[PDB]
Amino acid sequence: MNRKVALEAVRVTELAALASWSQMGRGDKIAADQAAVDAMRKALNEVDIDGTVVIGEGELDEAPMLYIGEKVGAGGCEVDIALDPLEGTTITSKGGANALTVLAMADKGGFLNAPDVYMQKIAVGGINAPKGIVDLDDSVTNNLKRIAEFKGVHMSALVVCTMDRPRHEHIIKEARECGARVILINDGDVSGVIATATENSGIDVYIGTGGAPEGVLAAAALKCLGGQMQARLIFNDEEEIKRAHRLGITDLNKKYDIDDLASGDIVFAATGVTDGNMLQGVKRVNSTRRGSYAVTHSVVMRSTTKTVRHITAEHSFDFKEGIEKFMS
Amino acid sequence: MNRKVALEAVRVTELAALASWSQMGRGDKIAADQAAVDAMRKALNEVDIDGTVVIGEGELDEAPMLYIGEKVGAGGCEVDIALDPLEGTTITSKGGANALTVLAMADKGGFLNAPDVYMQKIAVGGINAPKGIVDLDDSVTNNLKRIAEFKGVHMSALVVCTMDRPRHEHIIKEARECGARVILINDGDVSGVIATATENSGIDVYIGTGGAPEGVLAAAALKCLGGQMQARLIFNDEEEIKRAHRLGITDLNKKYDIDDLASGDIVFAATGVTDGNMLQGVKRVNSTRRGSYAVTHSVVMRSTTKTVRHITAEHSFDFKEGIEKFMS
Amino acid sequence: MNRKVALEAVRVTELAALASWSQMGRGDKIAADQAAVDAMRKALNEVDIDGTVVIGEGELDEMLYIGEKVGAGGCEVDIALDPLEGTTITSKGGANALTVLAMADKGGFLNAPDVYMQKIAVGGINAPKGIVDLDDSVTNNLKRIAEFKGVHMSALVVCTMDRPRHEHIIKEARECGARVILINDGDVSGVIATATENSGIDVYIGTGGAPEGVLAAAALKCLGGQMQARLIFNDEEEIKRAHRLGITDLNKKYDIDDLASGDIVFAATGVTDGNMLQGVKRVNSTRRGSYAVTHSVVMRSTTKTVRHITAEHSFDFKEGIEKFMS
Amino acid sequence: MNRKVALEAVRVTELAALASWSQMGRGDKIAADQAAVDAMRKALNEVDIDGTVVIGEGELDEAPMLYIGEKVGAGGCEVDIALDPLEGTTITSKGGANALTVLAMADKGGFLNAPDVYMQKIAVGGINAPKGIVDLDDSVTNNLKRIAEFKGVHMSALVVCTMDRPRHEHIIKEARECGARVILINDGDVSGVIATATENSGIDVYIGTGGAPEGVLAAAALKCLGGQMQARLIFNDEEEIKRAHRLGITDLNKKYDIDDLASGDIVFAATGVTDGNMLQGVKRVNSTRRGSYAVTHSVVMRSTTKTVRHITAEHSFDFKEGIEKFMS
Ligand SMILES: [Mn+2]
Ligand SMILES: [Mn+2]
Ligand SMILES: [Mn+2]
Ligand SMILES: [Mn+2]
Repeated sequence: MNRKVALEAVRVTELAALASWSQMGRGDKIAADQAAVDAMRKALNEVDIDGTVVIGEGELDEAPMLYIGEKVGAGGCEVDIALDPLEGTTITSKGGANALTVLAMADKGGFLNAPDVYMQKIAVGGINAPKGIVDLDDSVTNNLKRIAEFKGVHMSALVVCTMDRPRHEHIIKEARECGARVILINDGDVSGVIATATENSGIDVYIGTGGAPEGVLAAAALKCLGGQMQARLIFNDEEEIKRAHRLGITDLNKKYDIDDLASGDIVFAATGVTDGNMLQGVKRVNSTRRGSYAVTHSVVMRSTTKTVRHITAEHSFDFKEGIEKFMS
Repeated sequence: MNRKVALEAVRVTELAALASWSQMGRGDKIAADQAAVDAMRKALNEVDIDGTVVIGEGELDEAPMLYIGEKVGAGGCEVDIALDPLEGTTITSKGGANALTVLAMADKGGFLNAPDVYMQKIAVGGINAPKGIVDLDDSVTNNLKRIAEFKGVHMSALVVCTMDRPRHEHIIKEARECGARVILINDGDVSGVIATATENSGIDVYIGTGGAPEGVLAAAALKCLGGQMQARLIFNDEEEIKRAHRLGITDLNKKYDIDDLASGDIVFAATGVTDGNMLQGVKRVNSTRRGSYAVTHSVVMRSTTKTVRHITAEHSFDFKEGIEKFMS
Repeated sequence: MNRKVALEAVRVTELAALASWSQMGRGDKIAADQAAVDAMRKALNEVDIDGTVVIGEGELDEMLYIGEKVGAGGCEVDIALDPLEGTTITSKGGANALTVLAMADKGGFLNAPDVYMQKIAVGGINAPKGIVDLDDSVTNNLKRIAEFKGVHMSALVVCTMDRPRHEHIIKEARECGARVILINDGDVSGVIATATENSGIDVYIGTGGAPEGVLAAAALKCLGGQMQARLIFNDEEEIKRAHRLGITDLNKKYDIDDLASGDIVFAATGVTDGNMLQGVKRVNSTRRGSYAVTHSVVMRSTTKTVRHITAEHSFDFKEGIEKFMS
Repeated sequence: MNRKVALEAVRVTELAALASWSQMGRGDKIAADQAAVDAMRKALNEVDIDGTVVIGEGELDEAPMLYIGEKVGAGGCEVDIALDPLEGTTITSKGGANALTVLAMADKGGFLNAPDVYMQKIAVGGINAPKGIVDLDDSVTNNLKRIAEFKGVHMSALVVCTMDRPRHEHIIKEARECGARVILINDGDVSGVIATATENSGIDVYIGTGGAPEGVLAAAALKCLGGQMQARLIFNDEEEIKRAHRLGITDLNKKYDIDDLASGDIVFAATGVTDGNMLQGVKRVNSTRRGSYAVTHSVVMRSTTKTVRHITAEHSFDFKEGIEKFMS
């Protein structure tokens, strides 16, 4: 991968986020998703890569754009691409917290080619966190005890994040019984997982079941930021098992570590759509100095150098014109 | 009011927030409320005021502490006090957004003496916003057209905030049908209303029905920040109408403007408990330079001077002990 | 001291900074100093203390004089004062100009004459007494500081003032491998920077005013760190001042506890941008109109609580700026 | 110019800034300059451009690297390049304020090919400022009266920045006489001119004489941020006139508008070396999640889009190792 594509990825997530923000709070999940997909595809085809979508909007039969296997880019180094044009379509439609646009790139085969199934996840931040600090087969209590010891705090200081779902009741109960503080997000476990390794997020541990593509994207970010994560694909019927087999996955109970989900040279980029526990959302700003503009907040990182860049971008815009001029 | 009480009010809201934070994500709404009430009462009794609670936890037969009429303070200038020890008890218990501790002070009779009933609210920020820019008897569409013209933006740029409740469905649809973006909060319409006059909140208008004491608190802050707000009390049974009558209110459909809710010299102080659209919440911080500490984020403001102060406070704490050492 | 006075102090420094700022870059050192003094005295007299100025603008010509009684009535406090640390700074619009107030219980501050003072300072709550000492070599001081901070010598940033009298310090610190950065003026800011987050300054070594050293020590006692100071006597009459104040060990080395002891409150507000605080700025907004923004810090040694205050003060900049004077 | 080169320019300025920072406060302006030159040339040759140095380190007879005319880059779109490996070598050697590293790119002929001579400069920020607001032949007083009118402030509110030099005494005296506030910098009139269009700089106007290539670099930035500037080359001896003639300039008293200094599509990038009135300098940071790193603060901007990006970058480093490891 050319060093240039890292910083080019942030332009993609910025344009996707502005498109999504034009649909924020319009109550149309589909329109928000479509605005993001359009902008991200358009932006991607200007990046100097020979890219193949390995995680994206879905299979070609269900997704006309950014489908698994689609070729993207203007030509260049060959890369596998893990996309989320809009992480949080419902989030964005309701103006909720933790909506992001996400783009990750790897050398060929770098990402777990994961099906659209659920995935158990446990994640903690810290560059010094050793392999095995978290393990899905151990109890919540033991994982949290090891994490508290590694961070040098009493159990009661720990903030565990999980999604507000019935499937997480037991997690929430056990964590709380062993003394930790457990906070709940409505949607957005990409942001929720990455927040374990984000400065001043207030979140120490993520534990929960969510989308498998979302789990891989989070693992790419954690590979760059430092931390440990374990994941395990869940299968509820024969159709899901068939998706797995179609993507080359046959060990259905495998526990994946970070290196199994995203390996080698990884670039991760994200932009906030709404305010979240990882990134701030797009905002309209006035000024006589430069006129009105939209502000976006992004992060781009790469696993080889561990360099992390936080980017605040000012995009000229006349808010007397309709906001949907931010689309494509 | 002596100028000193303004800055002493932030110490009160800070201690209340740290006590509340020790209960964040513990799933105990009652214990979070009680930690906040205890810390706020203890800190209030060290403020050099002759204070009378006019907005508080409730009536004495239902609230043992910080009840309507309670005398508080170490002695000094006479003030009416509007309190919210924890705005967002459920929020705090679940670690959701927009939880605050709030303390406002006025000269005697400065706050609307309303019963604890629902209140229709409409609020916009801006020092130059004229009286009448918002009116509860006009349609959502006409209010929003006037706001869009005053702010100099297309209707689609406006971000209207309201709570995610069935009672707001009509508002949601109409705003969206006229072209605006409408974002939903799960709770905390104090922060929701104050966000309209808060820099970089990304919220332009609040329209919703919520608690009347919360409406008064938000109006006090807006009196200091600059903005317009109209309220109308709602009565759902004969006992609530009786409450109004015993307090001297017979015009049940009265539209209160910002000056009717909070008049004269007003001091307003608030500290974040969780991250919200007005203030950031408490965080645990490490440093070799000063050791570990909790950071609080507060605001204090005064209507006479319009001076606004944003306070970031570092409170030393050894997080090897239990977090509940932050309780008073 | 009541907890109330801590937060009242910051209002004092903010008002002094706004009045100083009205005179920033006007090339009138005297007018700056007078605007600052007027604002600070008027604000101090509304604070509920029986205050006594023990360190201030020492010559009456330069009205917050040694021994003056200030305050509206309350607990007895000694007041260590600088209405404007950097009169020349503010008048030139140079870096590191501050307004500063420290308070202690009676006798808490060193009673030092208006003489020069050798200083060495480092930040860090865990730094032990003896990490810095004015009789050890610059080299050995820096070796201990590098070890304490866990960095290579070459990473250390030493701050001193750009004066001939610091040539030897500068040479030796660079000889041993450290980076040495120079400030035009403002060794209050320069010393406190050693314990300020993101200042980029690890150590201060230099000679400056004794009052400024006491003020910096008061802040370091709240922020965490170590400092040593020694008074310098060039004239017979400076020695006589010292004798008049009960000092006969002229070569005494003062640790921080000797400079500022007991319960200490320290407050400062930036006038110009510097290595500890940001300076006052003019801001526009449709939302609240125009305002001046001040950046302040207030801290207390007993609790170690530190508050950073960003304050927005309404102002019509179509009117002359000197309406910010008291 | 491809959109990718904009964000690639920042990597160049960041690497030059890190290398300069390793020499900060070492009292060796030659060594600081050489570290910056080496790092900038090595980073530039990885940028996908066909570049020609029009403003650089010097003429080939005096500068072996980054000399006027040198071809640089890895190959790509053709660009003229205006370089300052280290703006403020003496600054950086003393750890003084306002040192920057600077890289700007334009379409061919975009920059004034300026000789190494002094240049009178006057500059003001603001997208609405009209050509003629500043003019070197009007008095300081009349320039300042127009700028006060344009900004809507009393003359006493204005802050004029200039360098502390004898040649500027008349400026300083007249500006103070007409009522403005005049703040002085020891060095760094690239930063000082750009500060006029930087948010919260506190600097309204820059007036003074400095390096001509520095004037062109600042003009490039102002063309992206919005502002007006006028410049005039001045000549002290025959050698300096010859420097002008060698570059095709015989109209020695020409006044250059901002469009004469930098025109067309311009990308401008800069990174702080030391804290200054436009950018913060490099800092050493410790973290209990990421380890130690150096933080750089950069900006990159483009005149066609007016997009401005503020970039905070975290560069992994073990500070137990010698700081000279930042020289690449
Ligand atoms: Mn998606
Ligand atoms: Mn409450
Ligand atoms: Mn002084
Ligand atoms: Mn240079």
